[PDB]
Amino acid sequence: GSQEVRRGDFVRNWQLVAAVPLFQKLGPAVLVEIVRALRARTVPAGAVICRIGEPGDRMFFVVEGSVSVATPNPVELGPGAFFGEMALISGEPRSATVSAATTVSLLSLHSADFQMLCSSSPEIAEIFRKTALERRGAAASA
Ligand SMILES: Nc1ncnc2c1ncn2[C@@H]1O[C@@H]2COP(=O)(O)O[C@H]2[C@H]1O
Repeated sequence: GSQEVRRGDFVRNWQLVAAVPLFQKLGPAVLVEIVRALRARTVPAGAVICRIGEPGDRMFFVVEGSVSVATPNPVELGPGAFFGEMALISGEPRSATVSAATTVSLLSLHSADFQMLCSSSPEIAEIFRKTALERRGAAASA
């Protein structure tokens, strides 16, 4: 364990998780366990966060900044948004390539932590499937 002046990273993650209500649906011991499982990591512009084809084994949540999807008809993502749950939702490969348009701070969640947190809250699992369906399709498939 490096850098331990006064759990500054853990404190920042607390406030970071506070920016996400999805994590608020988790109990106290769950949210605390999810916080100790999740880590805040910033991706520099041009840094690929997700690559189509690659298997998703972690989640991503934008805290500050915007992101751009790698495709012919991508979209602009902002803070308070989550992505890369479709894989952790089912296991399918990156539905599309994700690339941070600029330096944005996001949090990382373990696949095991995702299934454990989803097990804690059945609503969070439904919210994920809703986004997975929307992200996966919900327009074409239909
Ligand atoms: N149209 C879209 N808008 C926002 N996010 C998307 C869109 N399409 C795909 N994604 C995200 O790209 C991610 C690729 O990894 P996942 O499939 O696990 O989860 C996918 C979605 O969260």
